[PDB]
Amino acid sequence: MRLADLSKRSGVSTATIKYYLREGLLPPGYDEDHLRRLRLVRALIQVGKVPVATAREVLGHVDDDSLGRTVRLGAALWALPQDAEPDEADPAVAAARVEVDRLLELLGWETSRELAPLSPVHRSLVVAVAALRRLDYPWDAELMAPYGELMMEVARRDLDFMETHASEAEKVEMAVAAAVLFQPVLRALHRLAQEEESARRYGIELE
Amino acid sequence: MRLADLSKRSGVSTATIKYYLREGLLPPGYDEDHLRRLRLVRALIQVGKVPVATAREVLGHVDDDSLGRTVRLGAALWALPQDAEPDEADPAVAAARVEVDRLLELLGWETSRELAPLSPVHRSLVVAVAALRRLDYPWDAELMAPYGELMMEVARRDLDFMETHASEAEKVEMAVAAAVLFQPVLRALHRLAQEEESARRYGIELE
Repeated sequence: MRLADLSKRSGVSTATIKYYLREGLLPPGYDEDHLRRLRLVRALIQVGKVPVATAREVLGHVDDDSLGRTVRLGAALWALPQDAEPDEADPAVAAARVEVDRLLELLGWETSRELAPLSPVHRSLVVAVAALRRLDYPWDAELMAPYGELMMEVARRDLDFMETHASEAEKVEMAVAAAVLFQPVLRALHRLAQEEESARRYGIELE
Repeated sequence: MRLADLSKRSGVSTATIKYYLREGLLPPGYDEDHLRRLRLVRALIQVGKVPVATAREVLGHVDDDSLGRTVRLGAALWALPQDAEPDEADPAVAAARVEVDRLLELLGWETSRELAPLSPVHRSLVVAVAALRRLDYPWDAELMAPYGELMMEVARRDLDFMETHASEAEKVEMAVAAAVLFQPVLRALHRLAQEEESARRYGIELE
């Protein structure tokens, strides 16, 4: 493939590409892997709202050849924008941590229990649960279990999609993309589902 | 109930309460409805990240006695923070609108099809889908149907929860709270589910 083919197929200006080349986001030359990389960059920036500097670190891990892939994927994923860390001293945070671990135990997400010490995603769940309990909403393991199963089915669908639509993409690249690509549409679907159901149960009309 | 009871039971400083009183967010006096209102205010601000000025408009609709409840609920919900409007001229937006309508048709969300002209939530789905298609991901009605069903089950669970835990809450108040209360924990659960599944399929380890 040529530069023109790369630009026209990616929808990315022939300038922005040269910019990504010198920014390190795109390896120097152009095969289908160069294109897929570009697509990932656009997904990170456009949909993920990820800063260029941050995207550079993420891709750096994706391209790290000094570590095995299992470690690289973790590094790349956790290099993505994350939330603030909680106050472990907060009694609400402690209770939330216990509930979350019981939840992973109930759901059988054993791998997550092992990554838990460093996973910023695990931490965000802990933080979210602590906020609800602080407002006195009894969100515990048993109550979250059904939600977890549902979200797992969503996750399986995201990845099944990636695995087919982008079947030739490098794995780490695929996983990183899936981690930011579907949040906006999933949030929208959930918000609209609540609206639809709220309309059925309580009633919503236009004037 | 007294002022002290109200403050101690709500976890809201006796000052912030007086502030909400003069800000119009809390009706003047204190019954269980005053408490529930306060809880809603805290949920909007703490979890929903809703500005005070915005919360004031939302509650104004909740307390609007010149309109029937079905219209008030819509007004209150859509007064909540929303996303930017799309460029209808964009061919990607047009295609997204068609896909979304086909989706609601497939899912049987007829009420949403009627509120569609003004629903900012409907619009956000349209906007999200257009972004994916712009990146050439074939997200269409048929592909979204399964996700919609899953999210509907999540929605039913949120409301079933509200209906029991806060069974005595005024309906509009309940629906508005449910609309912002569970987004953070649901996002966390989904992100963690993807991480867990990504670990199983591709491999993630700590160093």
